[PDB]
Amino acid sequence: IINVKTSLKTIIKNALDKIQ
Repeated sequence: IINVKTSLKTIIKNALDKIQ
């Protein structure tokens, strides 16, 4: 199992954090 999906959401979070 590869939890890559959540790591991709981490990119979304890191991306959002730049705005917020």
